[PDB]
Amino acid sequence: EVETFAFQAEIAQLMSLIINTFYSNKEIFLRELISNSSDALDKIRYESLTDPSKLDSGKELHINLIPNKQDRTLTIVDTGIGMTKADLINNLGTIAKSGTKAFMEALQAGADISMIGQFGVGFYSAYLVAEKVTVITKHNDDEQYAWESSAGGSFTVRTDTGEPMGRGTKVILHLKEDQTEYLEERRIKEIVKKHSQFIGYPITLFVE
Amino acid sequence: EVETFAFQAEIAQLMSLIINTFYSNKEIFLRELISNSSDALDKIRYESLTDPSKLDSGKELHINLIPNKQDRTLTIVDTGIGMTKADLINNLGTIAKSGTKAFMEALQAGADISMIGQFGVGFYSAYLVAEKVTVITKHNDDEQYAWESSAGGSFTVRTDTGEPMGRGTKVILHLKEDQTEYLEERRIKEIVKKHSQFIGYPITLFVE
Ligand SMILES: O=S(=O)(Nc1ccc(O)c(-c2c(O)ccc3ccccc23)c1)c1cccs1
Ligand SMILES: O=S(=O)(Nc1ccc(O)c(-c2c(O)ccc3ccccc23)c1)c1cccs1
Repeated sequence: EVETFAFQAEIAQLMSLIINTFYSNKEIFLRELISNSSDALDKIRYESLTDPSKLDSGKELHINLIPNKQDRTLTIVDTGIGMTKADLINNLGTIAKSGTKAFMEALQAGADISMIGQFGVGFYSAYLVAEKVTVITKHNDDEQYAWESSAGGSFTVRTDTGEPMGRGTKVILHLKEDQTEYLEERRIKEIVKKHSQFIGYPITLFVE
Repeated sequence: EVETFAFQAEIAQLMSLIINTFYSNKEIFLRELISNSSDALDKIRYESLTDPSKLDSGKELHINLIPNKQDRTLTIVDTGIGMTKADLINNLGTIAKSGTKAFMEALQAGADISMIGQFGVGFYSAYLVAEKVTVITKHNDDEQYAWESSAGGSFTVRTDTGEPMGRGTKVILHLKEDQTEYLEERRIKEIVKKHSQFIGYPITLFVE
């Protein structure tokens, strides 16, 4: 029912560098997650151009940001193309192995963590703020799966029995106890307006 | 043998704005083309992760920049995933219609042409420098096609009889007579080092 996998070695080293490096501008995680949502949305929209039944599983293309101060989670929901099980296992549909190689080389020579997105591995910046990240996802061609990792070199995959999502991806960020400012309306808005002003999809910040 | 198509109205307006707006920093076209090559390369690499026969049509993933001062062309070749005929007709595998809408809205309120890539329509910046652009392309699932446009509201598509490319895309830029500085070794290198320093594929500048 639950499958446990080892991260590839270079992805574990990336996750460790992100968890351990002293670096204060942690707010960039949101930009990287939202830009991934936008790319997934760009994809389903492209497919729908020539096949509108691709949107049978939901016509609206949007991003939702949902803070929950009780659970201490920040959730980013998009109704993009989503991921098959095979995508999730392969580093969440990314060429992460070679993206890590380039990113760690760039660091050694000048670069800082904020440039992570340029190497195609922005997702792992969630670990600047989250002790555990849970990706729920549903692709037209597959069933609904949950991926999960508290880092430490392994991640799990299970078919998800939670709330059906139609199509898309939900990234649930279980936040480190000192990172709860990202659950504050004030701070989220500041970040989105600063870093995501030219995303082509409505972004709705849920209030509690 | 030759099919002629009308640009969608908003793509023609984008092309016209790019051709007519007074704007001096035209050098950005190269960054936008090379970043498209990188994305096509990211794609074939991803597919190959789980199916290595995807690289039967060529194992090397690279970008070539080829100036020809005689023909007055600058060519950008990549061995990325390439495009099917259907992709080429649909605005070269992009959601160009809605990307134009966002880009022209951003312009009206602050933005400048250099941000074109953020709206997913970087390709059309080739018209800052080229009087005519010819895209040759080959995708594993289709035959080799050539797309062509001197703007003016129409583009053509034909199956290509030129030199077989295996897999990838060649963008041939027939340069405006006052834009020949982009055929100079000096200037190309300046531009690549400035704007494309973190592309994850070798870029080889051909000498004449
Ligand atoms: O080209 S993509 O595979 N687009 C894509 C497709 C489906 C998806 O569910 C996502 C996606 C999201 O929509 C949301 C979060 C993601 C986190 C890691 C990887 C992909 C995420 C992204 C991509 C992956 C990583 C950055 S862009
Ligand atoms: O997601 S993509 O469809 N990637 C992709 C796939 C195959 C390709 O041949 C290209 C591509 C190139 O490799 C080179 C030039 C292009 C110009 C316009 C559109 C796509 C170009 C780009 C994309 C299209 C436009 C910007 S990124």
